[PDB]
Amino acid sequence: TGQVSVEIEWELQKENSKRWNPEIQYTSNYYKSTSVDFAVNTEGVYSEPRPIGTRYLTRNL
Amino acid sequence: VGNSSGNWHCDSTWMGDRVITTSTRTWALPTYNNHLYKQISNSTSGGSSNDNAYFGYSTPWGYFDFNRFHCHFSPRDWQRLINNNWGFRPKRLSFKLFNIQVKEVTQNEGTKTIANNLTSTIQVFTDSEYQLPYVLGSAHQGCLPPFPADVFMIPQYGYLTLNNGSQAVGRSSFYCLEYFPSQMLRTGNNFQFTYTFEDVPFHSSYAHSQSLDRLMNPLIDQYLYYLSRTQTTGGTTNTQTLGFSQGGPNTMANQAKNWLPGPCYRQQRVSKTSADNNNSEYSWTGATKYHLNGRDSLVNPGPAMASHKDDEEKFFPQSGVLIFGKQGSEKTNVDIEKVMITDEEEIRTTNPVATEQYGSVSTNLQRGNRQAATADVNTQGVLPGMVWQDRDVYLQGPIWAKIPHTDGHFHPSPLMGGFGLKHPPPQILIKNTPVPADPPTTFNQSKLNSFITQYSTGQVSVEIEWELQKENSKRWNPEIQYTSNYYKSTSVDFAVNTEGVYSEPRPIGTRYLTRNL
Amino acid sequence: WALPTYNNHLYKQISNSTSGGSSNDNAYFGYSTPWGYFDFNRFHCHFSPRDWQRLINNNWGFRPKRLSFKLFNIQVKEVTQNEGTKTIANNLTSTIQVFTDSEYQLPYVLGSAHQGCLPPFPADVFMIPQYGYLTLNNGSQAVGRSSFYCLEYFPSQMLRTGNNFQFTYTFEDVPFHSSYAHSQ
Amino acid sequence: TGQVSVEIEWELQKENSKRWNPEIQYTSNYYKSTSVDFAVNTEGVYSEPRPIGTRYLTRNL
Repeated sequence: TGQVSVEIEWELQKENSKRWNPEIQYTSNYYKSTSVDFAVNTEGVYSEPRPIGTRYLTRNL
Repeated sequence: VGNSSGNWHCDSTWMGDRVITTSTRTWALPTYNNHLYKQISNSTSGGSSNDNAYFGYSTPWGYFDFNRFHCHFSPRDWQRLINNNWGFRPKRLSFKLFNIQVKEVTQNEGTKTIANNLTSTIQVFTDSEYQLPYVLGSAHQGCLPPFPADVFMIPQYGYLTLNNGSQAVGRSSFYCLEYFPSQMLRTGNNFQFTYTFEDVPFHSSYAHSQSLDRLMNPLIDQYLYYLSRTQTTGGTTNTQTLGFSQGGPNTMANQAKNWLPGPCYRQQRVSKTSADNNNSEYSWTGATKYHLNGRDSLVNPGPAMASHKDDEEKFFPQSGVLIFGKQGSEKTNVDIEKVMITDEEEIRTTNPVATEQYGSVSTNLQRGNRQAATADVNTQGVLPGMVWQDRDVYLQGPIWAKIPHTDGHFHPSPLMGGFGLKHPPPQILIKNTPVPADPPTTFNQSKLNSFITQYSTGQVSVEIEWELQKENSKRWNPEIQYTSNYYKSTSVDFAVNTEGVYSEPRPIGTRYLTRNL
Repeated sequence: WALPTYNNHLYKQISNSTSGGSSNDNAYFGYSTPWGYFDFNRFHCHFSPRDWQRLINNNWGFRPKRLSFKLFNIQVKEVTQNEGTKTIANNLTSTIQVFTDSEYQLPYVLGSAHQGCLPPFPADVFMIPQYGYLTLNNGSQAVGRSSFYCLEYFPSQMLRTGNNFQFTYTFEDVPFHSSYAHSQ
Repeated sequence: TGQVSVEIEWELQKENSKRWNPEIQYTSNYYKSTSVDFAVNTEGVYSEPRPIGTRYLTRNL
């Protein structure tokens, strides 16, 4: 056995949109939940609430 | 104030393999919604159609519309171009704007005096980052006057977003250019800027000297074989057999070729002769269309296609091509005589005909007890081995279009024809600056709604430097050309009747010169 | 923006006058001056919504350091109200004058969130709210120590049409307002 | 009358939190609404849907 790691250097095109109206975003809803999100239940098993997309920010066509 | 903001530079010149052009024209500027924004959906309506639902905003601003050709080339010159070169591509683009003036208007008792208010202003800008919804590529009327001496008003401006009937979604956006830097401008002060295109495939303005099925030699035969017999033919008896043969000059139809025709979309046919069409309203029902997000929309003009086959001058695709209207035409239900249709006989060379099947194929595998299956194909995608030519352009047509900034685009050649770009020329927008009326003597929380209604005007021009591949063909026989027929006509062509209205006789194509395939 | 005259270029005195009736709690004493001023002490006046958002979801704190100010394209209109028929033209030869108080000798008016801030929106237009201050008062009367100022006592870049005016200032050290919550 | 402007140059301390769980954010809800947010009704009057706070991102105490 043993441990390993991996490094990844990426590139990214930051947004330049001048849309005035506040776009949509990704967030954990603010209401109260018994079991947090992406947390680990009292047992230690780690689970995800929902799948996650990336097409969130709206850019002009 | 006492100095012109520049000279009227409007000419056409040819220095060789390049061509420069510019056209000066005089415009006008009206305010809108009294400098107020708006919201638009089934409101100032039509009633209920997920297909005719929209959502946008009318802004107090205006913009320029010159995405056509009859706006940069007088007819004759265009002609010059046609009969001598095979292809071209626009490289440079300049823009000048000057001689601004400001008028105000007091409508007292119907008596209105119009003088100038030399101290007012305006502001314009450009979008070199394309953050604003592109408006062109829609061929909206109000282009620079096809003519030079007339004058015009600048069409207001409005865009749209992702909508759901009469309601919008959360992701729907909303912009306001009042958020963009803009060279302010007062009378007497000028404004201009400049941009340059990027690499683009010269739109080939020529036809082909051969068709996809006649590219071989007539005096010889392929050294290959093909299936020519399924049964015996020697008397009065039928039995399973196999006769193979080569491809000869007399059986050219069967000879194995190497390439393949272009892509297609079947469409219903129609006639120019009223009585030969079925008697049923299928304009919207029997029409070719696609389905998207529930909203069913027509597919016009659709992909590149052929208008008709030989001698079918009576027909054309239901919604497969362009159409034009002689000057003086109105909005709806006008007849065929107030319009002009586009002939596409030039592509039968390589592309299929819209009102025609793409071809047939089989649906089963026969045996001595199973019959040979054969179906039809009216819908066709592309495969390795195809070649075609995009829709030809017309003088009274569009010039380029904005390629959607996406991850996937294929042979982005626009459908109306023209040129595409990942970074198209820009959009320039202007508006009259707001100037409030007499405000109250005390304070009032609310903003203002009372202003002096006014308008402004002036002249502008644009320079375009292009590229062109002159012909090298050694065809011996005299090709065809474009010319005004030599007989006598009461009203000249591209002239102006005794009234001054300027109209075009017919639409104009470019695929005139025939170059070898 | 736009600019209206006031009290026909005249000063005033104000206490339980153009009133309410009797309240040592609603007693005041001030002066309405023919002058006007600027009101932009808010945020929806410098940040469109979206952008503000951008700011929020990425940074913890911030502090404004630099501040510039430009002002131009002035025009002058006059008004003749004859028989209800009023022609509005311009009088390009008239003028105005503005100044600034870098010594803070004038009663500060902001910090009161008075309406009339720059339009939260950019395309609309607005009038500039008149200006008036107050002093130490005693009901409907003032005290001896009450003061009385007149800016007509201050230098002011005069200004005629076509001529521009601008100036500049820079903040000083301030604790970045922490825009975040706590995890415990 | 006339036009004016103002320039403001600020400073900002970008976040360094290594919270693993996805924090909360500010966004216009994704459902469908007749009148957009921070838009202008068919009349041109511009109005705001709700007031806006800044204490959104959670940093450790």
